[PDB]
Amino acid sequence: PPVHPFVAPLSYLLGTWRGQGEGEYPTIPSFRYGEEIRFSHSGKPVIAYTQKTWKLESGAPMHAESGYFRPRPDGSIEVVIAQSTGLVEVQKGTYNVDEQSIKLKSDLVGNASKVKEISREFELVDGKLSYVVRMSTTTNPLQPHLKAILDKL
Amino acid sequence: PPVHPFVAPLSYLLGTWRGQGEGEYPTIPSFRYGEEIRFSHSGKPVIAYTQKTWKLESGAPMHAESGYFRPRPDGSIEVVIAQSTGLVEVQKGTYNVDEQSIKLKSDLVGNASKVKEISREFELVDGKLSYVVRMSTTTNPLQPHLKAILDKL
Repeated sequence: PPVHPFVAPLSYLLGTWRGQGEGEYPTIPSFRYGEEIRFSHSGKPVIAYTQKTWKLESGAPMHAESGYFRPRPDGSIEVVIAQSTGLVEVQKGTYNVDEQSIKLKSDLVGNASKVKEISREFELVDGKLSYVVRMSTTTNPLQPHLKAILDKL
Repeated sequence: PPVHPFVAPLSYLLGTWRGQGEGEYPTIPSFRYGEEIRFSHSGKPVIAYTQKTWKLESGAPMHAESGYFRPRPDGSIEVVIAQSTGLVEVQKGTYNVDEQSIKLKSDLVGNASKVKEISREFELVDGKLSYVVRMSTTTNPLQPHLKAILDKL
């Protein structure tokens, strides 16, 4: 169907993507991961999101997640995503067309053992999709947990 | 990869499925919908769920949702799903192998305008997958909203 005028300033996300990431947190040593992401649409004011990660050398599947991005023409946007590990998060924030970036803060991270908030910021950088995921836990303050840069396939 | 021993009693869900549904609630007149569902796996103690609906005669896309089912060998199970409309729900309950059924009650339905709880019960009936979705709103009590029966493709 045709791309909806609500999803148009984010038309740059629609495609398939594959890049590399790194994970770290006070409770767990730094590691590296492979990642794939897909943004697609079916003609509504929502975008589908799908993503999985895997061990680099071996290709061994690790996790996976999928959800929905809901940007509107005043600048605001909400993103819901449920995870393979058993979590769900509601994310709200902004998208900026001139910078091709998105900034999200959580309202909710449910069914999590000790996770409080999640930060998700994304940006297009020379045709590449980067993001950071910062997070708080019961006693560790919000800080970077994941970093990845993806290339459109 | 091989089917994980945690997901094995639900091996009957793995496949593609297409059936018909009906929607109804005090605030909206009864309607009928087309629906497709996919359960698949990548070798962990989680199952991926994907589903979309559409207008029957016309094929016009309507909604879509995706999440994860987490059944364990004591009988319990949790299901997280995020929706195209902007909701997320954490569902917990049981699976029974002899009846090929699953019964889920919500712990949480976030980012919803006036939805309180959701009931999701599924069962295999002569090779068909049926379900009901019952729901409460601020002032209407939990009652059936959706009913569908699907055939494996």
